[PDB]
Amino acid sequence: MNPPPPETSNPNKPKRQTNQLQYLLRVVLKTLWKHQFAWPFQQPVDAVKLNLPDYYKIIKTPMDMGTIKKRLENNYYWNAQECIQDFNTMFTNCYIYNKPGDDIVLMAEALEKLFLQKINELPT
Ligand SMILES: CC(C)N1c2cc(Nc3nccc(-c4ccccc4)n3)ccc2N(C)C(=O)[C@H]1C
Repeated sequence: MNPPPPETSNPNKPKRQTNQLQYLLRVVLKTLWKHQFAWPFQQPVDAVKLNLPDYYKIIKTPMDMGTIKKRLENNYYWNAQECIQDFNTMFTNCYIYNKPGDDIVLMAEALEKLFLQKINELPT
C-alpha cells in the first residue's frame, strides 16, 4: 500500500542556497523537528503499519518533514516559497484526511502555529 516517497534528490533541478532557504533548514525545520508533537510528521505516513489502505487513495500529494529536510539538505529548492509550499501541503493533507478536533489535527495545528510564528519574519 505504501507508494514510493516523494523525490528528494534531483541533480537536474536548478538549485539555490538562499539566506531564506538556509534559515528554513537551520532554524525553522530544526525547531519544528524537536516539537513534542513532531513525530507523526517526521517521515511519510506508513499506511501499511497504520492499516489505513485508504490514506494514499485519498491523499495524492503526500509530504512530510523528513522529505522536506532531505530536500533542504540537497538544495532541492529554488526559493523559500517552494519549501513553504511543501510545509503547507503537509499541514493541508492532515486537515483534509482527518476531521477537526481529531488528535492528529491538534498536533498538526500546534506545529503549524509554531511554523507560522517562525516564518513571519525571514532573512533578506
Ligand atoms: C489519523 C492518523 C492515522 N494519522 C497519522 C498517524 C501517524 N502515526 C501514528 N502511529 C501510531 C498511532 C497513531 C495515532 C492513532 C490514533 C490517534 C492518533 C494517532 N499515529 C502519522 C501521521 C499521521 N497523519 C499525518 C495523518 O494524517 C493520519 C494518517
